[PDB]
Amino acid sequence: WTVDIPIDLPPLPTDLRTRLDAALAKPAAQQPTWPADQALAMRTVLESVPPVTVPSEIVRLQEQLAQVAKGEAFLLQGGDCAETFMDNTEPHIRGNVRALLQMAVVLTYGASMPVVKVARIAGQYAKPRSADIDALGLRSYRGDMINGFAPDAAAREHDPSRLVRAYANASAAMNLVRALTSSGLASLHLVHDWNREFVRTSPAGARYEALATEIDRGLRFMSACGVAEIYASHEALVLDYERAMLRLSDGDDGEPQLFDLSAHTVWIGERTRQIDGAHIAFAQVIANPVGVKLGPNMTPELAVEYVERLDPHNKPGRLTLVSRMGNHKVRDLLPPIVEKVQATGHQVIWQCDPMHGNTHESSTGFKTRHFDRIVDEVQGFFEVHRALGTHPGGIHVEITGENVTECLGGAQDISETDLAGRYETACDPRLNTQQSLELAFLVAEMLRD
Amino acid sequence: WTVDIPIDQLPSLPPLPTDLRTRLDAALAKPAAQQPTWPADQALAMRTVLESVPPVTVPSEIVRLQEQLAQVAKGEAFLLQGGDCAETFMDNTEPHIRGNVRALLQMAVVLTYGASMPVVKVARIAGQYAKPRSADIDALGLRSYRGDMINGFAPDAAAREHDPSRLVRAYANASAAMNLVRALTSSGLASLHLVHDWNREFVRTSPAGARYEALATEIDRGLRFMSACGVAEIYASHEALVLDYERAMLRLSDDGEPQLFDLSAHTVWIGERTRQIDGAHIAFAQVIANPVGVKLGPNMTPELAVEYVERLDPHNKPGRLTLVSRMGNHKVRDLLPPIVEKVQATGHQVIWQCDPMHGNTHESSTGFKTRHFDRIVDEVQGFFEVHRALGTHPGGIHVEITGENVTECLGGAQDISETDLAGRYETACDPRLNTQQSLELAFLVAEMLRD
Ligand SMILES: [Mn+2]
Ligand SMILES: [Mn+2]
Repeated sequence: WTVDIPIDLPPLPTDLRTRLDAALAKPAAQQPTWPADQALAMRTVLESVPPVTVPSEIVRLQEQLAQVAKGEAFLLQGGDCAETFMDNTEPHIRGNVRALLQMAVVLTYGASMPVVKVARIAGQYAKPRSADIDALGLRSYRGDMINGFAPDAAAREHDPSRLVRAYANASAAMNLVRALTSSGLASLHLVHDWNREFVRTSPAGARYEALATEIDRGLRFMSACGVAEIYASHEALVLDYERAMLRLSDGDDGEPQLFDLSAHTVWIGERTRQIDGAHIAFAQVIANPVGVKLGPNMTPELAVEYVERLDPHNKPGRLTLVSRMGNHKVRDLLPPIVEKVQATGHQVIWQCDPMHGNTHESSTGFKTRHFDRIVDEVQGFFEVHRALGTHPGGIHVEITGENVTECLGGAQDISETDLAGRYETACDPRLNTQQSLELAFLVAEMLRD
Repeated sequence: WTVDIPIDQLPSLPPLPTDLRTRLDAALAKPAAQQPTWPADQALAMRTVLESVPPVTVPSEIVRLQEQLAQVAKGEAFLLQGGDCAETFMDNTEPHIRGNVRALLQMAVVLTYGASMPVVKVARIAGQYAKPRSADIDALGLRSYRGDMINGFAPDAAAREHDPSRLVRAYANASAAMNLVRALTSSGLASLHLVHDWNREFVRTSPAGARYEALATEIDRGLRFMSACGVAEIYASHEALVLDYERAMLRLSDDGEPQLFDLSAHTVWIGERTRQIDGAHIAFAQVIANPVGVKLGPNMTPELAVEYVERLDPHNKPGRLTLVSRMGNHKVRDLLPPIVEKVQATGHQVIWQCDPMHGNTHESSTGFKTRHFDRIVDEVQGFFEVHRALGTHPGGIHVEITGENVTECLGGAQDISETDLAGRYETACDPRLNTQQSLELAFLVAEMLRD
C-alpha cells in the first residue's frame, strides 16, 4: 500500500546559489498547489537519489545538437504525449523505443546525415492546463506527477508524494531504454525489417515500398563493403521536481555548472515561457540544451530576446526553437521569425511541432488531429526553410508503438466512429504505430536533396 | 521523520505460460530456509506489483554473460566479482555507486594485464538487500536485521518487523542503481587510461606504493604501447535469498524453447545456509536460465559438490555453474583439492571461484567483526596453489569491497589496527576491503596470475 522513507550535502558555489534562488523567486505559472512543507520533504528525498542522466551524456548531446544547428545532422524527438505510471511497462517502453529507431533509420537515409534521437520519456509526467476545472466539473488532471487521471475529486487533489513516484518510474524506464539500446534492437538491419513488415501489411504500403526497398539496398550495400543512443526529454514544468534533480558538475569550460539530471534536454511550453518568469530564468541557470515552444502569437522580436537570454554565449545547438503555428499559418508566420533570428549571428535549431497547432474536437466527443494537417505543417516548414536557405533541423512528434485509434486518417483511414475503438491517451491524441512510420517516410522524402 | 509513498496498484500483464508455472509450483513447494515471516496475502500483493514493472536486466544481456562465463570455464577469461557485503537504501547514492564501479574497473585493468586475458566484471550491486541470520535474537535483544529488503538496520522493535512494502522499495533502488551503472560504464570511466591514472595516484599516495610501482609502470607502458600502435560492461549480481522477490521478477524468453529468466539480476548465487540439495533455492536455480553460483564451505564433501553439478548443470553448458570456494586460508590447501578432483571427473565444466573473505572473519577485542588482509591474501594464494597442482583453471575471485576510506579490515598498506576500526566502520554487515586494500589485492592476484 505505501513505501515508507525517513528524512532525518556540500553547498553550491556562492554565485550559483544566488542565481538559482533568484530564478525560483520569479513568478511561475502552472505549478501544483500542494503545501510547501510537504514539497520540501519530497525534494529532500530526491536530492540524494541516483540521477536519471549524467553530465557527460548532456555534454555529448550538446555536441551532437551543435552539428544539427550547423546543418549537418537532423533531430527526431518523439514519444507519448503524457506518460502514465499505469503504462510504464516493458512492452510499452519497447514499442516506443522501436518506433523511434524505425523512424530514425528512414530519416537518416532521406537526410543523408546523422539523426539525433530524443524520446519524450522517463519524465513526461506533468502538463499545464488552461482551465483548473474540466468538462466533468472536476479539478483538472495535470499528469501523474501532480494528480490522478481517475474522474473523481479525491484522485484530482494535488499529491506531493507523486514527485517521488515520478522519479521511480523515470529511473525504471530509463534503465530499460539503456538496456534496449545496447541490445539486438540496436541493429539497423533488424530495425528496418520491421519497416518492411509494416510495408507488407499496411493498406498504404504501395506508397512506401520503393523507398523501403532502396533503404534495404543501402543497408545491404554497407554490409557488402565490409561494415544506438536515445536521449531522454520532457517539458520542464514542475519546478519542485526540476530543482530537486539539479546536481553540480564541471561543464564544457571546466567550471562547475548546474545540470538538471532528470533528463538530457528539456523544453519550456507555450503557457510557461513568460520572459521574466521562473521557467525561462531556471533554463538560464542550467547547462542542459533547452527548447522553447513558439506559437502563432510569437513576434520576431520576442524570439530574438529568447535567443539572447538563453544562448548568451553563442553556443550552436544550446537552444532549440520549436515552431507550432498550425498548418494554415506556418507559411506566413514563420519566415519573419527565422529571418530576424538568423540575422543575430546565433545558430539555433529550428524544429517543427506539427501536432499542437492542429488539434480539434470530433463530433463523437474526442480531441483528435488530422494526418493531412500534420503532414502539411511539416511540409510548409520545409518550404519556409528552402526559400530562406536555412536548415530545417528536426521534428517534435507525439507517437506510440501501439495500434491506437486517436488521430484521424493515415493508411488505415481512421474515422470519427473508429476513434472510440481504443482511444488510450491520458492527454493528446498520438499517431499510432502505422501513422508514425508513414510520417517518417513522408518527411524522408521532404529531406531528399 | 518519514514520508509515506503510495504504491500504485496497476493492471496486470499476461500471466507466465501454464506449463512453466506448473513446474515453478512443484519447485517452490520444497522447503525454503531463512524466509521473511510477513503474511502471505501481503507478500502476494507486492509480488503482483513487481510482476508488471520494467525489468532490472534483459535476457540478451544474460545470454551474453553466459558466453563470457563459458570462456572463463574453459580457461580463456577471468571472473572478477565484488561490491558491498550489504547494500543499503541510505547509501544507494551516486558517490557510493560511482566509487564501487570505479574500484571494480581499477582492479579489472590490473587483473587483465596480469592474467593476459579478458576479465568479466560482476558487481554485487542493484539487489544485495537480503541476508540470513543464524541468531533468532541479536545482542540487543531484538529480532535480527535481515537486510533492507526485509527490515531496518536501526535497533528498535518497529524497524525490525518484516515489512513486505520493502520488496517494492528494493526494486526501485535496484532499478535506480542499475540505471546509474549503465550510464557510468558508457562514460569517461570507460577509458582504460583514465582508470589506470587512478591506480598510479594510488601508487603515489599509498604507504606500500613501492610494492606495486614496477607493475603499475609496466601496465602504463602497455596502455601507451597500445595507443602507439594506433588503437564497457559491468554485470549485476546478488544472493538469491528472498523467493517472493526472485519469483516476482521472473520473465519469459527463449535452445529456442520458452524459458524463465530472473530479470532482477544477470547472475545470482546461493549461500551456505540456503543450499539444501532438496530445498526451494536450489530448485529455483534449476528452473531459471541465468548463470548461477553455489557457495562451498569447510563442511563440503566432494560427493555433495558433484550433486550440485548434476542438479544445476544437467545440459553440460560450460560456465552455467560456478562453485565458490570459501574454506579459510588455513584449510583451503587441504579441503579444496579432493572437491576439484571429483568435480573435474564428472566431465562438466564449472567456474572455480575463490571467496577469500567469508571463511576468514573474526571479532576484535574492541568488539567489531573484522578480517585480516594477510589471511585474505593467503586463501587466494592457496587457491592458486591448488589449481596449479591439479592443472585446472583458477577461474576468478569473489570479494567484498568499497570505494571509500573505511576502517573495517585490519592490515594492508595503511596497517589498520583494532583501535582504528572505530574510525569509520560503516558496513551494515561484513567488513569490506576499503579503496586502498582492494587495489592492493588486485595487484597481488595479478602477480599470482602471471603464467
Ligand atoms: Mn501533447
Ligand atoms: Mn558478506
